[PDB]
Amino acid sequence: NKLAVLYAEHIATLQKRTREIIERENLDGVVFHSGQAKRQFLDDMYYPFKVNPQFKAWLPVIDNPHCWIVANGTDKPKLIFYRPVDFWHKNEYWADYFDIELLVKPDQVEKLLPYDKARFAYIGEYLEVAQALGFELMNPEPVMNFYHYHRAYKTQYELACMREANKIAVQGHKAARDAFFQGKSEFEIQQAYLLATQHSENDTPFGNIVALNENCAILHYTHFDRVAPATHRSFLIDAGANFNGYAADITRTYDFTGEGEFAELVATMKQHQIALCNQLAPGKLYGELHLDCHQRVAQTLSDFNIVNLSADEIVAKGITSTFFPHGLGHHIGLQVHDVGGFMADEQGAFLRCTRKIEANQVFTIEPGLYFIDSLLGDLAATDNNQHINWDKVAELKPFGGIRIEDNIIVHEDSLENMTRELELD
Amino acid sequence: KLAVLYAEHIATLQKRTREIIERENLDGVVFHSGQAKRQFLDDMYYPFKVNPQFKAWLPVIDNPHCWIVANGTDKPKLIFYRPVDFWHKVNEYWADYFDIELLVKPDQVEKLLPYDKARFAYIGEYLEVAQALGFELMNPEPVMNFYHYHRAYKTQYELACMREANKIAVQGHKAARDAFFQGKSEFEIQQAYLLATQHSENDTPFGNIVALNENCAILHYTHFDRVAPATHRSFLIDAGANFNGYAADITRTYDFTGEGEFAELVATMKQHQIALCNQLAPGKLYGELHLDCHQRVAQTLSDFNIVNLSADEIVAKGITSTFFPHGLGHHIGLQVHDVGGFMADEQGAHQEPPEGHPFLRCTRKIEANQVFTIEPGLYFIDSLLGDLAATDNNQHINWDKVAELKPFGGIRIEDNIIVHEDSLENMTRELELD
Ligand SMILES: [Mn+2]
Ligand SMILES: [Mn+2]
Ligand SMILES: [Mn+2]
Ligand SMILES: [Mn+2]
Ligand SMILES: [Mn+2]
Ligand SMILES: [Mn+2]
Ligand SMILES: [Mn+2]
Repeated sequence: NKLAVLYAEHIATLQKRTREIIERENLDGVVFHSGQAKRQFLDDMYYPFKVNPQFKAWLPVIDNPHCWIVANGTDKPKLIFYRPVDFWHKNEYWADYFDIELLVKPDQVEKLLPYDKARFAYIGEYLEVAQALGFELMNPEPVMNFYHYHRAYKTQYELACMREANKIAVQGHKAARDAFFQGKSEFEIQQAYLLATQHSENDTPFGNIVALNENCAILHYTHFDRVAPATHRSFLIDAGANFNGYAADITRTYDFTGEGEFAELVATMKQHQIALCNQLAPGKLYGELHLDCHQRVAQTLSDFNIVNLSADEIVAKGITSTFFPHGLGHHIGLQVHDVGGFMADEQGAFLRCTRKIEANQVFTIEPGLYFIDSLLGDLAATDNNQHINWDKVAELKPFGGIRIEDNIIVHEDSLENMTRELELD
Repeated sequence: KLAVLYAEHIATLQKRTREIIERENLDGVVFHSGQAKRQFLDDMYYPFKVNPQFKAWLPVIDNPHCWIVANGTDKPKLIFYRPVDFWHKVNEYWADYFDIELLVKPDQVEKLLPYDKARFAYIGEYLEVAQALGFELMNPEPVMNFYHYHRAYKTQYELACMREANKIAVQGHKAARDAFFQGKSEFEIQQAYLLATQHSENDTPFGNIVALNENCAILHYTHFDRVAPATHRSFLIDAGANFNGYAADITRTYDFTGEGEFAELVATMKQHQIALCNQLAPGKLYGELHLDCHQRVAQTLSDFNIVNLSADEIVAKGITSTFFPHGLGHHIGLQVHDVGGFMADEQGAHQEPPEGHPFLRCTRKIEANQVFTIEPGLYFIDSLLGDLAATDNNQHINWDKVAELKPFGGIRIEDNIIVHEDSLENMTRELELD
């Protein structure tokens, strides 16, 4: 197993990071709580389990509640593994790096936790549970900030997991793309994606966005239309995948016919998107790229005669935000919108990323151009009304909008666009 | 017809509300749909699950921050959440029965709620939120018990919704069955079910159980094997569907070849299952049927020579529970395991389970317009079989035959049946699911 070799280095890195912070904050150790199952109100049914990101940072156990990791960075990390033996229920490489204790029932954990928890930092969601167990330090900000800062630097093990994540997601994206050109409904396209990725809905790192025509302009679109539209014009799919707790996050936009103004508009955004990806470089502030994206959107708006102005004028008047209202992208890893994106240092001192770009960091680059009713209405109420080609806006509105998103690893002397290296056009 | 039936539904809920607020000296009742739960340290959210007490009034189950204010005399007030931000996209029959006011942001609901919330009962999950608004009565038990008791009596509207929920589920079960005989994996079978029901995973009222071979013996099996088994022997699917907040809950078990001892075992269990369905009748304690199920499971174990005893002997020695460890079934409606099933009166008193089965919680006396599941089972579970082998009943068990039947896992057959005054309506088998 190639992962096993890399994982040995991963643990050693986390141990080193753990040593530094527990010594700095004068702690005996850190306790990571995987989480618990949430029960639905007045019911005996449960929400799907979502593991604490700080927990799965150590190991690929993301489907098991009531698990505990006790670490100080010097000794082997203690893993309290939940494993019920009741009759209604029911070894790998990472197992050898932990001292594993089996937990048969949730409230039996206290006998397995350290006796004096005065200087053990509880890292988890369930503060009432932590207090009941005797923990007093819960998610200490210096500790959270330290881990979150270094989470931006992915180990070789993590990079491998994120590559496999894209690989699965790209398979889904190609299958979804094929379903679109066959005239399938949003629901059917989603089924094709889930089938190709072999993912259940709750396996996807975020709710898939599967939008046809006007629905493409809906930034937080979640629904899946069961009925295919009479006419197929555009398709926007924002979807990813999971591998070992690590996420992919990819968006592609398609014109149905492959020709016409919207088809050219998509391709223009593509060339801009690729150009923005290749601007990723160590020592460079991510905010610089976001600014350049606005320039490129303004040029696009100008070239396609959507706004009757030059690119620089569109930027100065603040018109671009009407068509591109969100951030250029974000760090990605264990979390889709990964932590540490705003941090200037370990202490912890719209756009989701402003942090200086360094090697071993992973980003998304997702420029967008949309025709959104409420935003266009606001623009029409300003003095910029005169500058807008409203006829052109009316022409492109039925196509909804455009977003193109890749996941890129930044290396010291090169860039690794995982998504496009997997040949997803 | 649904629009017509819904008028009577609202009238019924109004009258129930009038009775309970008068009895408990209340000004009204507030039903909170709930909120979206955010994942720890993240900006991703859990799927929204609506408060059952809220969707009891209306078919709005995908909307948080909604509030219903009712006293049973005036029209029920519906505070409907409907944001206008540019990230979101911005009149059915049920709308006319509510005085609707739109809520654009969740923290603006206080302006729409009653001024004096002292005698207004808050029915919701978010206590500190309600306390912050001014509410003081948090899910008062006499109010909870009263509503939950009468929740057992489904209105004509609710029955119609449950028929449709069952109609959808059966379409899935047929597609799943076909996939099984085509030799597909558990994951592929689940995909077929979701497609045929046009359900997303989070639309299903519970996590589907799609089990092949030995997995059929796992009662709380949740995984979906991506790899098809090299040998195809058995298939158990426990799966339902949603319509307007109401649930279906259906189980079927299949033998792959349709021949052999396990195939005959499934066939025998089916005839028992149908017979148990027809035992549903007004005036009977549900525990009476549970007892008969154990008798029939014992008879099956005896006839197939799995246990070398008569049916009475197997029951008396408490051996049946090794092969049939759970309850015969439950009330079903807005919730899969619906409320009120253990209540003797509307005060919340418990109808005690029959002797020998202290863990049976569906015990309430059967009446018309109540909806039940009938799910007898016969499984071969390692843990329970191990327990049996350690007892003095070890000598009575045909262990060689058990070993031959173990790779097939187990059997469960489940329908959803409406009890009427004169007849029984097996919704599942009416929809032509063998
Ligand atoms: Mn120190
Ligand atoms: Mn210090
Ligand atoms: Mn995305
Ligand atoms: Mn993204
Ligand atoms: Mn041009
Ligand atoms: Mn069931
Ligand atoms: Mn059931």
